[PDB]
Amino acid sequence: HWGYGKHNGPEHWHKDFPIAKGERQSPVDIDTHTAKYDPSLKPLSVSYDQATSLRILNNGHAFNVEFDDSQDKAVLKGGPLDGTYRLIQFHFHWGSLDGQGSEHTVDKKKYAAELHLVHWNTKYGDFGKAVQQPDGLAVLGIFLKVGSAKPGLQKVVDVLDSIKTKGKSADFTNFDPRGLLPESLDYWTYPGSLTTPPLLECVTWIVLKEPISVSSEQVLKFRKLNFNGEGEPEELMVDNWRPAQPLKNRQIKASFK
Ligand SMILES: Cc1ncc(-c2ccc(S(N)(=O)=O)cc2)o1
Ligand SMILES: Cc1ncc(-c2ccc(S(N)(=O)=O)cc2)o1
Ligand SMILES: [Zn+2]
Repeated sequence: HWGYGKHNGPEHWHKDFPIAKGERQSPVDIDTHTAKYDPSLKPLSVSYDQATSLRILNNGHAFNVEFDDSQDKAVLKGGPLDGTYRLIQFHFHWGSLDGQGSEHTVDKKKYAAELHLVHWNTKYGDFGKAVQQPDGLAVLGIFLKVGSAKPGLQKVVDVLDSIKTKGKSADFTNFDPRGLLPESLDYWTYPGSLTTPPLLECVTWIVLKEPISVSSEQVLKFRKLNFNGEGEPEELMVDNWRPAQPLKNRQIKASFK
């Protein structure tokens, strides 16, 4: 029953998920001047050449593009990470207006949307086991600003009408997530959590400094999705973002000077 409405939104989540008030919650504001350059941080290794997308699902909170993660086909390594993390899905969070929608903020700036590429640590064998571990997941976060279209996003945009409502899915094969990346892989990193219930504190966050540009028409199509199921009153899927949470006893590290 959690969601993003007045009656079930982020302010309510702690009542069923007490970890909502925990010590390593996400997202956070990235204060660029306080983040420390860490020269020991390695370049990120994004290896998506063998990615196998399978399906796109409206889950009532966002839409997930799901991948075959039964083998090491699309993996994230390097950066702050030890070992190999397999891509399981990506999704976005976005706003009702271009001035909001991102979960992380940068010097309090909100972007129009934020892409999360979710990966799990292969030493734990599957995703369900990984979320129970402090180093179980690595989520690569990428900001979206509104400007020029992102050509690699269009195949995603164009299928959304077929998954308008909660529980709908569609075949979504041969999608290359490399088309969603910016040019630079400079990043900030910090230990955090899932940003939706169950809010588990299992994520190494890697947030790219360079946003990608998407067109107004592209993001408008995100906003035509529904939180509700088919044959239910229409509630537009917008503002599905959690606001910044207290940093507490954490340091944000930068890969770049
Ligand atoms: C009107 C209404 N019926 C049930 C709920 C509700 C249930 C769980 C949550 S929570 N704590 O999971 O966010 C928030 C609200 O609201
Ligand atoms: C129970 C469950 N299965 C998958 C997830 C989940 C995955 C990523 C994120 S996020 N927004 O932190 O990338 C939030 C929740 O929740
Ligand atoms: Zn997310």
